[PDB]
Amino acid sequence: KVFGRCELAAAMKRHGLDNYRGYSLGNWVCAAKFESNFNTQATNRNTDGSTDYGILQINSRWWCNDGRTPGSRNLCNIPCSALLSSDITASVNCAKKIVSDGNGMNAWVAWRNRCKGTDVQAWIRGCRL
Ligand SMILES: [Au+]
Ligand SMILES: [Cl-]
Ligand SMILES: [Cl-]
Ligand SMILES: [Cl-]
Ligand code: NA
Repeated sequence: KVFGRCELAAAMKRHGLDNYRGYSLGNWVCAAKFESNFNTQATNRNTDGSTDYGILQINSRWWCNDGRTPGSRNLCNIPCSALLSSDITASVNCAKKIVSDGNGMNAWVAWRNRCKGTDVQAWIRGCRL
């Protein structure tokens, strides 16, 4: 599913992401924009053999199991495929654990390079929330 900008913002809020670990909703919509262009089915292989999955490109190196990333962990205790669902509950639940890991949203490199410090509120502009 390719979410609309305000549609994803609404779903992220409902699942409690707005202001989770102090990050406003626009930060999360911006991270999703640059990580997956709002597509829940996005997958991208990393050079180390791991793979990033879903609207927030969660890496199999640490967070989910895909059966093909040797020596990795599955900290969100889920198959990576669950992160490609039309329903973003699993991605949100795992993102909450990632962002609590110590480095905040810097775990998402597109967030650091393309969202951090910008006017992230623009991402939820005009949305009925
Ligand atoms: Au949802
Ligand atoms: Cl594996
Ligand atoms: Cl949803
Ligand atoms: Cl932080
Ligand atoms: Na893994």
